[PDB]
Amino acid sequence: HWGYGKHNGPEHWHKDFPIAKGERQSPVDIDTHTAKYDPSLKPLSVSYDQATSLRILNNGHAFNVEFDDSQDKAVLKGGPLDGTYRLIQFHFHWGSLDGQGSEHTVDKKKYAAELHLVHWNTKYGDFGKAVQQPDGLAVLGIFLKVGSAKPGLQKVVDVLDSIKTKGKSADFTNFDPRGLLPESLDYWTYPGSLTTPPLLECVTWIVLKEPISVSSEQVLKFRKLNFNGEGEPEELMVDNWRPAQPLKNRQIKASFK
Ligand SMILES: [Zn+2]
Repeated sequence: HWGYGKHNGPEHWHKDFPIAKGERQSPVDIDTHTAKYDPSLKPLSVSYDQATSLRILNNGHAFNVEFDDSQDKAVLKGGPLDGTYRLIQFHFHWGSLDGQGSEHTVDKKKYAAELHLVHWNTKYGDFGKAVQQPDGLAVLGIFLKVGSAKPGLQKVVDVLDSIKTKGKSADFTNFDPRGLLPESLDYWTYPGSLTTPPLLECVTWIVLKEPISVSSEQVLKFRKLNFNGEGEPEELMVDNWRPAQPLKNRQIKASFK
């Protein structure tokens, strides 16, 4: 019964998921001055031209746009990664106000929201096996600021009315995730975890330096979603973010000077 409320939020998760207090938890604050430039880091290869979106789902903590990951259709490679990671889903974390919502922070600065494009390492055969491995997942994190609209986001915003409550899904074919990427692929990278239970320490995080901008109307639509099921008391889906966790024995690396 975990969530983001006063009684079941991030500070409680450790009781069911003791790894919450582990050595490689996410998100973290990215201290830009102490991140180390690593000239051996390769450019990222984001290959989304053949992506096949299938569906959008309200799972009670966020909404997931899911992809066909039964073939190498939309993959991430390069950067800090060895091998090929397949896109399975993306989702967002966002705030009740424009000054909070991101999970990662940059020099303690919070963004309005954060996009997570979740990929799994094909050497493990499926997502459920991958999350059990220290190099199982690669998550591309992209910050959202409020400003101009993002045209490439609008098709997501428009279907949200159909998935207002927990457990609702809708067909969501022919969505191109390239429309959510900033111009630059400069990034920070560190080893971490899923930011929701089960909090498994299986993620190579790749956090892009450059945010995307979305409009006030687009983020407002995110905030009209519900954490609850239809016919249950209405609780707006807002502030579905975990705060920064201790860095512990980790160094954040930068692809750029
Ligand atoms: Zn996430």
